[PDB]
This record gives sequence, structure tokens and C-alpha cells, in this order.
Amino acid sequence: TLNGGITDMLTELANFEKNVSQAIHKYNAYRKAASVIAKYPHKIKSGAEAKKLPGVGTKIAEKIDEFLATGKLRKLEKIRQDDTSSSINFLTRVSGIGPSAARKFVDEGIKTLEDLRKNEDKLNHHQRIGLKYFGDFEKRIPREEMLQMQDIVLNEVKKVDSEYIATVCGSFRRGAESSGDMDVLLTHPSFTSESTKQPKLLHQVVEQLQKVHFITDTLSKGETKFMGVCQLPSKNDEKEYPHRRIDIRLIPKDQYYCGVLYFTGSDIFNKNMRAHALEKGFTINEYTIRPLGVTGVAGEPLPVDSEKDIFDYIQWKYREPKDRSE
DNA sequence: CCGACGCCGCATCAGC
DNA sequence: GCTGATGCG
DNA sequence: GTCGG
Ligand SMILES: Nc1ccn([C@H]2C[C@H](O)[C@@H](COP(=O)(O)OP(=O)(O)OP(=O)(O)O)O2)c(=O)n1
Ligand SMILES: [Mg+2]
Ligand SMILES: [Mg+2]
Ligand code: NA
Repeated sequence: TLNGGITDMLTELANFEKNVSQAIHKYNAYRKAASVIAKYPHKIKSGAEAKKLPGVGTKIAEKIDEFLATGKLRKLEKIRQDDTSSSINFLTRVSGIGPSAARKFVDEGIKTLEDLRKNEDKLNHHQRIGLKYFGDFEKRIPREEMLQMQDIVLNEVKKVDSEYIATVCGSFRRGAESSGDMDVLLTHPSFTSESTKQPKLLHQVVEQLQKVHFITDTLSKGETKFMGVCQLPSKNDEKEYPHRRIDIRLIPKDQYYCGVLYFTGSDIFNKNMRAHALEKGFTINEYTIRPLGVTGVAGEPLPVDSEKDIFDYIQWKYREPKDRSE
């Protein structure tokens, strides 16, 4: 929290460029600068001191000087005053409403939470569920609740078939004291890069977690990725727990280590790592790391038997999950 | 300068 | 129906 | 918005 004022400012600027300007590279520029400053271990005293970090350049340096001198940023104070930008920024907080849909709703005069509740008929299925649980999805999940959720999911998966392996990833696996959601990596030996020997491998899991009333809603669902909603059971007379976002991803078993590296994140860590892979002549996705040829075309999957094997290919010292929260 | 910026699953739609 | 682009996560 | 070549 040494430079929390600066990194908050940059995050608000990034969200502006994404939601309002629809300028995804500016959004990623601000996010990379906020990330490098957040892990900088001194209280920043000038914009020139910050410009020495990679991803902080002239414009952000000038913004850091304005912020340190005055405690404010005029650019943001004006953005905070513009109704259209403010309304667009708000609507994108609903899961399933991105910047395009948010600008379209505002064009049609749908600009508040009351406006969305009134116009449910204009929402697709995902947006409908995101509105339903808007308040709950804003809350963080204490690690102690993630531990009980973990216990439910792993035990219910064992009951379907003892050969499934379920691994909680995301910020939970990086050791966070609270999470935005539950991310679950799933494997089963009948599903590899070579063959799919059983159908419905993810369906069966979803159905079982629905049957015991853990999963309560579905945002999207295919053969390998489920995005939905879940809730801890409460006790007699106790207030219900908040509803929570749950993401489940079935990865070919022989590609576990690429998949667990991806699903552990953080998103900025993955971005930095994948960009560094490119500079080193490889491409990394959640399935494989492959070399790039002279023509820039990905070649065939390199062999991988651990998370560290991937770090080794691109000549990075290994970083434990807890050190990947960028 | 200025091109490149990580990578992909699912939902939806246009065009056929 | 399928294919490809687009939005969203 | 930033940066490497
Ligand atoms: N743009 C993104 C977003 C996510 N992910 C990967 C890394 C994340 O860790 C993982 C799960 O994404 P989440 O949105 O669930 O984020 P986290 O679990 O890291 O954090 P939170 O505590 O906010 O859920 O997916 C990624 O590679 N690129
Ligand atoms: Mg998560
Ligand atoms: Mg998630
Ligand atoms: Na949204």
C-alpha cells in the first residue's frame, strides 16, 4: 500500500480507456504501469523516479507529479463529472455488459440500476444473471469460505468419478486472503490431447454440483468451460452466504501443467510471461508451449512435466504461485 | 518514428 | 444449418 | 500509453 494512491489513480484511468474510450491498449498500458508501481518497494516521491520503471513513460510521469503535488488528477475529476462516462463506467460493472452494450444502453436511456431492473427484457441470459447478483458479485470471498467451497467441490467431484482431479486456482492458489471468485481446473484420464474417450465429462460434474444445490445458475457452458454461480449452504436461522461466481475449466490431462500455470495467473503475470516467451521465441497458451519458426509459425508442442519446465524454456527463474500476484 | 501489444472459450449475429 | 466476425469474460 | 530496434 506504499503507493496505493498512485496505483488507484492509474486503475481508474485504465478502466476509463477500456469502458469509455474503448482503447484496449491504453487500458493495458495503464494496467502495466499500476502493476509495476504496486510492487515497487519505496514510497514514490516524484514522476521522474517513477519514469525509471518499465511501463511508466512521460505522460504517466506527469500525471504522478500532478497527483503528488495536489492529491488529485484533473483528468479524472472531469471524467468523474461527465454523466455519459460515469453511466457507461457503472453499467460495465454488471457481468455480461461490456463497453459496447453499456454505450448502447446509455444511448437508449438505460443509465441506472433501476433502469436495468426495469428493462430486464432487453438483457441476454448472462447479463440477466449478472444483474440478479450484482450486489453479491461485488463482495470479496474470505479465504476461510474458499476453503469450505473447495471441500464441497472436491468431494462432489470424487462422488461422480474417483478419477477426476479438481484443483482450485486463481488468486486462491496464489495464497490470497480473499478472492473475487472460485476458479477450478478439472482433469479426467478419459480426455487427453489424443482422444476424448467419454462424452459429457464437464456436464456430469456440473449436473452433480447442481444436484446438491451448490451451483445455482449458469452464465455460459460448453464442452470445456463452465461459467456460473454457486453458494455455500448456511445453518439453521443463519443469514445466507452471498452468491459467488464459479469458473470451471476442463483441460486435457496430459496438458495439466500449462493449464494450471494459466489458471493460477495473475492476468498481468500471464501477460508479462507470454510476452517474454514471444521475445524468447516461444508461444504459450493454456495447452502447450511451442517454438516459433523462422516464419513466425508456432511449431509442435514441447514436452512439459512441471510448471517449472515452462519457466525453464523461456529462461525465467521459477516463481511460486504466491509470488505471481502482479 | 512506429508497429506491436497474450491467448482463447462460449454466446450472439450477419450472411449464405 | 454452417462459417466467420464480434462482444465478453 | 509505452517501448525496442
Ligand atoms: N485477462 C485474463 C484474465 C484471467 N486470466 C487467467 C489468470 C487468472 O488468475 C485466471 C482466473 O481469472 P480471474 O478473473 O478469476 O482472476 P484471479 O483469480 O487471478 O483473481 P480474482 O481473485 O479477482 O478472481 O485466469 C488470464 O490469463 N487473462
Ligand atoms: Mg478468480
Ligand atoms: Mg474466474
Ligand atoms: Na461487465
